[PDB]
Amino acid sequence: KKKLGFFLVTFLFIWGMMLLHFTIQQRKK
Repeated sequence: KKKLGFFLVTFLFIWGMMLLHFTIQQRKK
C-alpha cells in the first residue's frame, strides 16, 4: 500500500490530460 501511492500519482498526472477536455465542457454546461 506504500508504493501504491507513488503509482497513483502518475495515474493522476495522466487523468489530467482527459480532465483537461472535461474542463471546457464544464463551461459548456
